[PDB]
Amino acid sequence: ATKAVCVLKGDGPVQGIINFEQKESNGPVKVWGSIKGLTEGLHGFRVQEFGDNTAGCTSAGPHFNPLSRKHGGPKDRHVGDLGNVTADKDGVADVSIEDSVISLSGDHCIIGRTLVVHEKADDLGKGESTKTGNAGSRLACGVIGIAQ
Amino acid sequence: ATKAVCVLKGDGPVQGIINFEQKESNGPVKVWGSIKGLTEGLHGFRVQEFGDNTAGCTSAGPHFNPLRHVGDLGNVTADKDGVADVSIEDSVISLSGDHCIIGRTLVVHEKADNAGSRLACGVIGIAQ
Repeated sequence: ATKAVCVLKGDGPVQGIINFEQKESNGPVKVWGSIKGLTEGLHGFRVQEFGDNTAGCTSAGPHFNPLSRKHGGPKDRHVGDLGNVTADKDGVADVSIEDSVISLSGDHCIIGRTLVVHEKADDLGKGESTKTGNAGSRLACGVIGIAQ
Repeated sequence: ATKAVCVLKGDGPVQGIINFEQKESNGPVKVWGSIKGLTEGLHGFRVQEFGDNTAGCTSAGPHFNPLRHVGDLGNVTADKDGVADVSIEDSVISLSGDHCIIGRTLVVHEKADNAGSRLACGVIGIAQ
């Protein structure tokens, strides 16, 4: 099985570790971990095209969107649209997602790209909505790396 | 991908940006950039197997060597100011295939390529 990991870091309190696992190339990717330092409530969660962090999250580039589609929800979407995570009253968000569109191999591979958590909720393109989901600024991010 | 980039950072003052470009599949990879905050002289320059920086550079795993070893990028050289300018061509590493270094960790060592501790590291990301 292929595994990956990402350390999310920002310019404030926001930080997290997110794990990825995919049993088969054609199968779903399991995404799990936690993010702290967040405002209570919903936060956009997505993969950007580039794993360029030379300017923090500002350099992560466009949304990961190989098929040139409109922004949407994970169940609708760009390959990078992973929906929302929810933070509790202590600012801690549990991440537990199973997604069949991202991958750890092939054209939808996200290894080497940037994972980002956003300031606001991603409207899933149901609101700029069909672009960035109106999720606001990038709070923290990291490059997705190969793991064991 | 035809280009990759890595931001090196550590617990100390060592920091750098390293670029990788491979315009042709399976072709040579150009490696260039600058690393500062080092002691004057030679420092081991390597790619580690895993892009896992959950425990800083200590979680990056063994040097990349599927099965010189692929990850062994020799040395960079810091001047008296502590700056190491990098410009290398490497035909062993790659941005695809069995020798792909995307998603793995780049590291700079305390001493020459016995290399001592990992002063700084970062995950190699897709740049273009």
